[PDB]
Formats: sequence, structure tokens, C-alpha cells
Amino acid sequence: KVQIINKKLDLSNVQSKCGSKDNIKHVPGGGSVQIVYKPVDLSKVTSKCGSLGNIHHKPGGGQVEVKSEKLDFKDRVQSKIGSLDNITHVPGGGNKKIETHKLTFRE
Amino acid sequence: KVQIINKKLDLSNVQSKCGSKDNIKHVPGGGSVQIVYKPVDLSKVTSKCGSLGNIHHKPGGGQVEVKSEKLDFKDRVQSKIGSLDNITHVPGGGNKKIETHKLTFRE
Amino acid sequence: KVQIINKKLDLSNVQSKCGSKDNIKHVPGGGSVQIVYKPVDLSKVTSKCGSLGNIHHKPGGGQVEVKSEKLDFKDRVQSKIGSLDNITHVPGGGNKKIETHKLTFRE
Amino acid sequence: KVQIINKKLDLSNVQSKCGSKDNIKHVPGGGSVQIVYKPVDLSKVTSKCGSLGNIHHKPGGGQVEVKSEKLDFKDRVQSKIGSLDNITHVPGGGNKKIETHKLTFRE
Amino acid sequence: KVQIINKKLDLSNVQSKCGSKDNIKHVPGGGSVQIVYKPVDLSKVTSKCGSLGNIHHKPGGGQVEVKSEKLDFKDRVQSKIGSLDNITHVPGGGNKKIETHKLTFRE
Amino acid sequence: KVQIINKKLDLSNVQSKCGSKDNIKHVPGGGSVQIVYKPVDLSKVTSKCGSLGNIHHKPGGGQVEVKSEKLDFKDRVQSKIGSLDNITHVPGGGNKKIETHKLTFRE
Repeated sequence: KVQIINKKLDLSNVQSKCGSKDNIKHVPGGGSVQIVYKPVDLSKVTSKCGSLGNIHHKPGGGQVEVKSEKLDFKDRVQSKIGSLDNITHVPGGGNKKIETHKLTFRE
Repeated sequence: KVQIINKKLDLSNVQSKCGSKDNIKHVPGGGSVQIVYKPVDLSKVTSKCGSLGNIHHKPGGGQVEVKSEKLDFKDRVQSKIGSLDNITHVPGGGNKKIETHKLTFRE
Repeated sequence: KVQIINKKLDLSNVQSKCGSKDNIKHVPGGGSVQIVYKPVDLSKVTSKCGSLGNIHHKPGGGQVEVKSEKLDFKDRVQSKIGSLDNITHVPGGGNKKIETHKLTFRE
Repeated sequence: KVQIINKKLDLSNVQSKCGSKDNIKHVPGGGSVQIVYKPVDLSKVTSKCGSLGNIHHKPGGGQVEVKSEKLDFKDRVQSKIGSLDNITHVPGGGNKKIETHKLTFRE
Repeated sequence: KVQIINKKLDLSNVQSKCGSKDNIKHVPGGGSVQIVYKPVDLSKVTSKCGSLGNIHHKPGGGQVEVKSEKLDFKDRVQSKIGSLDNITHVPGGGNKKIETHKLTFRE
Repeated sequence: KVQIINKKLDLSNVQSKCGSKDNIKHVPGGGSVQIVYKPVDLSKVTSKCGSLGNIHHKPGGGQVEVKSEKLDFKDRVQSKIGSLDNITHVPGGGNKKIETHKLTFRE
């Protein structure tokens, strides 16, 4: 009766880089709406019920409401732009990622 | 009775780079709506019920509502643009990704 | 009774680079709507029921609503553009991806 | 040598009701020019000249000059009219114009 | 040598009701020019000249100059009118104009 | 040598009711010019000249100059009118104009 087990994950939710490295840029001249909706939502619902069990699982969702009624721009909207986002994203390293995962079993 | 098991994942939800490396750019002159809807949604619903069990699983979804009523631009909308997004994304590294996954079993 | 098992994944949901490396760019002159709808949605629904079990699984979906009523641009909409997106995406590395996955079994 | 003369007019310019009983009415909605030019002009030019007599009779006439360059009516011109000129011009008199001009000559 | 003369007018300029009983009415909504030009002009020019006589009779005439350059009415011009000119011009007199002009000559 | 003369006018300029009984009414909503030009002009020019006589009779005439450059009415021009000019011009007299002009000559 020699029992030997190596096991990584049995019941797991792994979420990496969720809503990540994000640039949201707005240059309105006039009358502009920008909307960004990033729900990162995670649920383990384990449920045991019965016998007239009245379960009402109701996660209210998000709401966005916009009402513009009176908007007038009588004369002038002018946008003179030179330069957005001068980005040198320079990864210059000759990196070494050594990832040892070694599995020795002598029975 | 020599039992030996190596096993990585049995019940797993892995989510990598979800909604990732994202650029959202708006240059409205006049009267513009930009909408971005990134729900990253994850559920393990384990349910055991019965016997008049009345289950009401209702995750409200997201809502977006836009109402513009009065909008006038009587004279001038002008957009003179030189340069957006001067991006040198320079990965210059001669990287080494060593990934050892070795499986030794001597029975 | 010599039992030996190597096994990677039994019950697994793997999602890599989902909604990833995304550029959304809008240059409206006048009267523009941009809509982006990226739901990355993941569900393990394990259900055991019966006996008048009334299951109502109802994930509300997302809603987008746009109503423009009064919109007039009496005179001028002008867009003079030089340059969008000067992108040198330069991967210049002679990378080495060493991926060892070795399977030794001596019975 | 009995000389008797009755004589009314020898050298006469008579002008009665000249530019008279005049109604000029303008109800412009938008962009209207109304021009009225009533010169009542009277000249007795008695001239005796000669011998290199250089006569330059030059009555400058009237000038009217209208220059409209930039005229825009972007949205609305509305004219709702009930009643112009409710005129009871009522001459109600049984007038008597007795005009005696009697010419008695007993020679 | 009995000389008898009755004589009314020899050298006469008579001008009655010149530019008379005049109504000029303007109800502009927008952008209106009304021009009225009533010159009542009277000249007895008696001239005797000669011998290199250089006569320059130059009555400058009237000038009217109108220059509109920038005129915009972006939204609304509305004219709601009930009643102009409720005129009871009531001559109600039974007038008597007795005009005796009697010419008695007993020679 | 019995000389008898009755004579009314020899060298006469008579001007009655010149520019007379005049109503000039303006109800501009927006941007209106009203111009009225009533010159009542009277000249007896008696001239005797010669012998290099350089006569320069130059009556400068009247000038009217209007220059509008920048004129904008961005939103609203409204004119609601009930009543102009409720005029009872009531001559109600039974007048008597007795005009005796009688010419008795007994030679």
C-alpha cells in the first residue's frame, strides 16, 4: 500500500493580466462621450437546496445612464494638435527565464 | 499495491492576458460617442437541487444608456492634426526562455 | 499492482490572449458612434436537479442603447490630418525558446 | 388809345400734389431691400453766353449703392400675419365748391 | 393813352403739396434696408456770360452708400403680427368753399 | 397818360406744404436700416460774368454712408405685435372758406 501522488491543481480559478496594460485616451473637440466597461467577474457558486427552497441569486449588473438635453455650440470649435503619445517602449534586456520543473520518482 | 501518479490539473479555469495590451483612442471633432464593453466573466456553478426547489440564478447584465436630445453646432468644427502615436515599441533583447519539464519514473 | 500515471489535464478551461493586442482608434469629424463589444465569457455549469426542480439560469446579457434626437451642424466640419500611428514595432532579438518536456519511464 | 388787358399767367410753373398721398409699406421676413426714388425737380434755366463761354451745367444726380456680402439664415424665418391697414377713409361731407370766375368788360 | 392791366403771374414757380401726406412703414423681421429719396428741387438760373467765361455750375447730388459684410442669423426669426394701421380718416364736414374771383372793367 | 396796373407776382418762388404730413415708422426685428432723404432746395442764381471769369458754383450734395462688418444673431429674434397706429383722424367741422377776390376798375 504505497501511495504517492504529486498533483498541482484540483479546483482552481487562475486569472492573470486581466484588464491589463490599457491606455484609454480621449481628445474631444466638442460633445463627446467615452465609455469603458471592464468587469472581471469570478464566481464559484456551489449550491445544494430543495424542499421548497426558493433561491433567488440576483447579482445586480452595472448600469450606465446618459441624458443630454440642451446642447448648443453657437460659433467655433477648433482643435489643432501636434503630437500625442511619443512612446519609446524599449525593452532592451537580454533576459534569461530559467524555469526548472523536474519530476524525480524512484520507486 | 504501488500507486504513483503525477497529474497537473483536474478542475481548473486558467485565463491569461484577458483584455490585455489595449489602446482605445478617440479624437472627436464634434458629437461623438465611444463605447467599449469588455466583460471577462468566469463561473463554476455547481448545483444540486430538487423537490420544488425553485432556483432563480439571474446575474443582471450590464446596461449602457445614451440619450441626446438637443444638439446644435451652429458655425464651425475644425480639426487640424499633425501626429498621433509615435510609438517605437522596441523589444531588443535576445532573450532565453529555458523551460525544463522533465519526467523521471524508475519503477 | 504497480500503477503509474502521468497526466496533464483532466477538466480544464485554458484561455490565453483573449481580447489581446487591440487598438481601437476613432477620428470623427462630426456625428459618430463607435461601439466595441468584447465579452470573454467562461462557464462550467454542473447541474443535478429534478423533482419539480424549477431551475431558471438567466444571465442577463449586456445592453447598448443609443438615442440621438436633435442634431444639426449648420455650417462647417473640416478635418485636415497629417499622420496617425507612426509605429515601429521592432522585435529585434534573436530569442531562444528552449522547451524541455521529457518523458522517462523505466519499469 | 384805350388799352385794357386781363391776363392770368405769362411765365409760370405750377406743381400741385406732387408726390402726394403716398403709402409705402414693407413687411420683410428676411433679406429685403425697398427703394423709393421721388425727385420732384424744377428748373428755369435762362442762359445767354458766347465768346469762348464754356458753360458746364452739371447737376449731380442722386446715387443709391447697396452691397451685401455675407448673409446666412441658418434655420428659421416665419411670418404669421393677421391684418395690415384697416382703413376706413370716409369722406362723408356733401361739400359745396363754389368757384366764381366772372369776366365783365363794358367798353 | 388809357392803359389798364390786371395780370396775376409773370415769372412764377408755385409748388403746393410736394412730398405730402406720406406714410412710410417698415416691419423687418431680419436683414432689411428701406430707402426713401424725395428731393424737391427748384432753380431759377439766369446766366449771362462770355469772353472766356468758364462757368462750372455743379450742384453735387445726394449719395446713398450701404455696405454690409458679415451677417448671420443662426437660429430663429419669427414675426407674429396682429394689426397695423387702424385708420379711420374721417372727413365728415359738409364744407363750403366759396371762391369769388370777379372781373369788373367799365371803360 | 393814365396808367393803372394791378399785378400779383412778377418774380416769385412759392412753396407750400413741402415735406408735409409725414409719418415714418420702423419696427425692426433684427438688422434693419431705414433711410429718408427729403431735400427741399430752392435757388435763384442770377449770374453775370465773363472775361476769364472762372465761376465754380459747387454746392456739395448730402452723403449717406453705412458700413456694417460683423453682425451675428446666434439664436432668437421674435416679434409679436398687436397694434400699430390706431388713428382716428377726424375732421368733423362743416367749415366755410370764403375767399373774396374782386376786381373793380371804373375808367
